[PDB]
Amino acid sequence: GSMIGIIGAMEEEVTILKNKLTQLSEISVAHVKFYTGILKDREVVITQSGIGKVNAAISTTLLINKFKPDVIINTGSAGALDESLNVGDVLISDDVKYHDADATAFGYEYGQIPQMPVAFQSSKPLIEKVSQVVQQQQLTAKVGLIVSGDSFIGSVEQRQKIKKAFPNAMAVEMEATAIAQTCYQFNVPFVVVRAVSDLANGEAEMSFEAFLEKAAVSSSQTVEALVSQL
Amino acid sequence: GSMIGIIGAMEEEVTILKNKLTQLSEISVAHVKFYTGILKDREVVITQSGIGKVNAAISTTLLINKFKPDVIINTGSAGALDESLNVGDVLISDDVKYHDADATAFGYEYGQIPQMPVAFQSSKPLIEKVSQVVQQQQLTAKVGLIVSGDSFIGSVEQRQKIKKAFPNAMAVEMEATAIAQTCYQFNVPFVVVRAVSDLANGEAEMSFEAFLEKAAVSSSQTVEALVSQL
Repeated sequence: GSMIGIIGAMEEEVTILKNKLTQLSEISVAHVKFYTGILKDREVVITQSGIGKVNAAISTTLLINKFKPDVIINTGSAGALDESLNVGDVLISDDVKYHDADATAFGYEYGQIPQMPVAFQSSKPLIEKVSQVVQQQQLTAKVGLIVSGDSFIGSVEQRQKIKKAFPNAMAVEMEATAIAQTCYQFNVPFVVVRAVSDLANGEAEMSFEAFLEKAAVSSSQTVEALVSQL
Repeated sequence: GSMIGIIGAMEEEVTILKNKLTQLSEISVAHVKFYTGILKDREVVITQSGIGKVNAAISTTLLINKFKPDVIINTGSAGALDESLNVGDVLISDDVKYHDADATAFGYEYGQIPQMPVAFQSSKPLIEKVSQVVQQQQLTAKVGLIVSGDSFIGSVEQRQKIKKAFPNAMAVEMEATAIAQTCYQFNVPFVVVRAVSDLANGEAEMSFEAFLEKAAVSSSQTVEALVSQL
């Protein structure tokens, strides 16, 4: 309803949404940049976090405590694990989990942090709303499991290891599961809305330089239209 | 000087120091527990974080913003990588870095987060003071590089891989480098004072059940004596 939080890692991933604001205004704390304004008639706070799990958890903790948002949306790029996906397609989270956490010496599941749940669940009412939006705009999309870690997956060897341990995973990136862990600790609803920049294989670095802009346009176009429904 | 922050992961690692406080008092926020009181004549705030990088970064962010500490000390247990160390010995950090971060597809160093330094440095004046303390108490100790990750190292295969990539590393655990990254972002001085529970090999899980208590006694005895010098 009344206050919407929006979070992305890199300048290329937040610049499109920041230029659409009327009456923009800017605030600095430690390394984090916050932009307050009006978008499609609702009040929002846009946040630039930095890369990886620790930078995303510091930015999320400050967002919640300073601005008191009703929901949090994560935007940006990612790598495809499902063979039916192409560059540009939209990615909507159902559940999220770590591919690089191992406390099995103590009997926990592969991917699980000691004393926490196996996976974190995105908000049902937000999933339902955004699937209807992607139809109206005519943009190809898919709902599924996203996995996170502190590495860039850029080889066939790395990719094959992840698909054998988690056969239902659809895509891979560096912040979503850290932002979801933080929202669980404070009880705030959350969803991921990203798009494909690369296929996470021996071509991943050359694909990412060519297609980072294209994935930010797809992703930002869907988030703009969803805010106008909330 | 006037306000000292103390942070440990598990109940076994904070219980000894909490029982030595006079006029104890307790406060709750999300999953985090804080205990305010007097220790050896100085005011302190004791923090129980939970396990791994995201839980340690949420607890550190709240500590700094709510309590305004002058310095932060990390206490608890860890696994030995150096062949000259035994169960019970004290571990003092010089620098700290990740063993599980890989963005080399973009030309960064092994262990480095994109856009951040290669390693984080502990406070010189705190290192000098604590080395003098460990002599007076007659407890065997060593100063060196500590490395962190979201896995428990409990096999010869895991251990050999870490020692080849980082040949000067002395020990391994799950929170110290996340707490150091947070203190760098806000400019607060920091040091690690832990002790050995296991040798990070095929016996690591059985050693940890036997010797967790012994490492918390060693570690807590050194932190009590350092606070009385500050």
